[PDB]
Amino acid sequence: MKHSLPDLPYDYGALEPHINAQIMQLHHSKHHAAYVNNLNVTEEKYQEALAKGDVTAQIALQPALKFNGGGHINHSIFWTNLSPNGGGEPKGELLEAIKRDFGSFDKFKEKLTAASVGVQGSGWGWLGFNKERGHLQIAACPNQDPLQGTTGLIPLLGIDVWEHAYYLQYKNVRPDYLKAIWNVINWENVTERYMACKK
Amino acid sequence: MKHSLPDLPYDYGALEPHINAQIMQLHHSKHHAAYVNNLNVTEEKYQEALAKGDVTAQIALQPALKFNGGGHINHSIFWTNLSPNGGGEPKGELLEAIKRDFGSFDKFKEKLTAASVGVQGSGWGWLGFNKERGHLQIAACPNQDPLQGTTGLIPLLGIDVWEHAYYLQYKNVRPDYLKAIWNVINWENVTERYMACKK
Amino acid sequence: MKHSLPDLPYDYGALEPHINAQIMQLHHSKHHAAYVNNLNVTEEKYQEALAKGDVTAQIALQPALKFNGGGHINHSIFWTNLSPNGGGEPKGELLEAIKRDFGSFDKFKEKLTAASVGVQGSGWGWLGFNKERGHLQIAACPNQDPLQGTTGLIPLLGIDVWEHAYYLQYKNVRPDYLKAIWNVINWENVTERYMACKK
Amino acid sequence: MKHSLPDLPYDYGALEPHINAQIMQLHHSKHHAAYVNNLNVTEEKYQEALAKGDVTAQIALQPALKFNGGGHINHSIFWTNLSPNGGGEPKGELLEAIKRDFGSFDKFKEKLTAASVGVQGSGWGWLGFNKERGHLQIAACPNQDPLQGTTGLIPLLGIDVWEHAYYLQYKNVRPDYLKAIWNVINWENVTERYMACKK
Ligand SMILES: [K+]
Ligand SMILES: [K+]
Ligand SMILES: [Mn+2]
Ligand SMILES: [Mn+2]
Ligand SMILES: [Mn+2]
Ligand SMILES: [Mn+2]
Repeated sequence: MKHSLPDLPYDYGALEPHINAQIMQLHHSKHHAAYVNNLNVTEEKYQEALAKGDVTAQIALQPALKFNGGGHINHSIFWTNLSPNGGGEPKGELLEAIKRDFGSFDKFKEKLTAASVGVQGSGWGWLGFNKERGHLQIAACPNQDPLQGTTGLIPLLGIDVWEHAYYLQYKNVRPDYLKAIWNVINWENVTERYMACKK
Repeated sequence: MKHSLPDLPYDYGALEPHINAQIMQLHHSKHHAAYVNNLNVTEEKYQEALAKGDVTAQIALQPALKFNGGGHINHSIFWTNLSPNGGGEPKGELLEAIKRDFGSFDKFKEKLTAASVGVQGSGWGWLGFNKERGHLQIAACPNQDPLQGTTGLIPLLGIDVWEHAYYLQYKNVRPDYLKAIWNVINWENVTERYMACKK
Repeated sequence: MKHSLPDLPYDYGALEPHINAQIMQLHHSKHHAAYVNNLNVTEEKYQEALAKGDVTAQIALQPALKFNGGGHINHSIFWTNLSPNGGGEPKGELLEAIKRDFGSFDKFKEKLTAASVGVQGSGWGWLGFNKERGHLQIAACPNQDPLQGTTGLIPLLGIDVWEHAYYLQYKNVRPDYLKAIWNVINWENVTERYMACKK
Repeated sequence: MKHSLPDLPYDYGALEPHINAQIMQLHHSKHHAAYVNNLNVTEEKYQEALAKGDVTAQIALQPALKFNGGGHINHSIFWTNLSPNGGGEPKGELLEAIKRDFGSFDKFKEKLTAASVGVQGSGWGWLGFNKERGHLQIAACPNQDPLQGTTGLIPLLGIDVWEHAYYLQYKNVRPDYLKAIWNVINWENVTERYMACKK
């Protein structure tokens, strides 16, 4: 049942100037930490409700489990999606897949940027893999709703557009934040997630 | 642990002419039976996912668990809500609480009818008890979303307004079904549920 | 401006034995008629609220407009989707697109059936066209939420899985209804809708 | 159709130290301004769709109209709910109503604080008036969903718990922000809104 806050693979200040160290420290050691804590509490509460066949309690716990469970899933992926050695564009089959499904890398960037700017309220923009169709797909998710659990798409790259992800540095200007984050995307990790489901 | 289809406390034809035996037989014997079976299937797979700490699988199973778990809870209460000896008005504290919160016995029926006719698509109308506030409350819920699990209200009386609850007999005229259902309301059961959560 | 109940292009009994005349008569003559009337009522009140800039009233009217407006759109398409001369397979580009996107003509039916059986509560299964992507796509929509208005997909073929669409004839066994409906699909209409949005 | 950004009845720095001037300036001249701009665009788009009977377009515009329309409604109320002359507790009938419905002012504060901390993602906590029942009621709303348009309750006091409402000053600690805002509540305005619907 027991989930843990993952260590960051880099320094809190490693993504500067694109994402400042203070955001990274708050985002990791507080926001994600809170999701992990509450997930462990909720999962424990669910094991009792399940053991006693309390269907009402199982249903009552669903919002907290999706919110905190999704929060843990989403941020865990997010940290691996970023790197001080990031930026540029991918290559190999992923770049080939991107231009097949979206026309171009720059059209892909436009589509995902538009998806992420367009989130009303809190949420996430995702590049996902539709293993059914065998093609890439852009999706947006509200709040902490995780990509795979709610849509079946396999997450490759996630963009957090909760205001806490950018407000201290970029205030309200979400397009400025989205422009900066392209510089820190860990395309090697994105490629690994893509190749992992192409046996 | 394992859930069971409750037996009906009366014959399938006991509520005629208000709800005919054919509806009662398919409603209990087919619809509810499916919910119980699928709930038991869903619960087992959730215990596997919880044991492995698979949050994605837990979140993916949430719609099936709420639908079939809620379906089981809602219909379980519904059968006890009805009686061939039903109809008329409640007595004691229940009726007095109804006149306190709704003005009159007959104003409550209008509101509970209005809530249930107003359901767009499939759902339920509920008379519930707000334990925090200590008064009665009308609510509608979509599909099989159970009252207590999603709103915290204690269910006292439920009206099924899924089309399968009336279509064979009343076709599209949902108000005709709601007029007939008052004749079979088991007010003794409603009062018992009300008295149960009053200290 | 003012919406109208479309006439059926065939007799109420023209789709027997697959869907009997009694369902067709209540579905067109009662259910759809109600949606059109309530849409026209709702539209007028919205024009009043817009004229006064009453945002609260506009937002309060949104559920009734989507339900009745969607109800009108969905059933309007549905009647043209069916024909006594229907059944079999499509021809030309439509069938080739189906085999491109779904593998085979028969794999598509499985998926479209699976999407429509899977609807929890009332709703619709849709074969749609993704103009942006230029490929076919399967989607399900709840209640009367219309395909294009809520997802952007162009509707080609809709399967009504509201219980009133089948319950009188097929009772609870929704798969029996879905097996019968393939015999009356008007593939010429489906192809026309597909060809309409292809430059 | 034409909505306008209301002038603030006070200086951007008038609520310091409880809400700093920079948050107030960003909140009013950017976040609310954006909602007003997009509301006017959406309403204009809706008048064309309504004039032509384009039901699909009307439904497609509903998310933007509720989001930006609600954003305008919510923030307009919010500004009047705050005052440099605010704080303390209400008196007259409102205080009498609060202790009748919630037991105490301090229990009322606890309930609304808990409702506002509990919002998952972006949203609002509200003290509302149920004119039907004639009693006060606490409600939470997601994103910019406005109270009256979505629940029928009349708004009296709104607490914005979007992260942009507090993050620059209190970072993630929403309980600290909620503690501070009690010092700036304009109870005179809250009382006026309550008395306005008690003829
Ligand atoms: K009976
Ligand atoms: K027919
Ligand atoms: Mn985040
Ligand atoms: Mn039922
Ligand atoms: Mn229908
Ligand atoms: Mn705000």
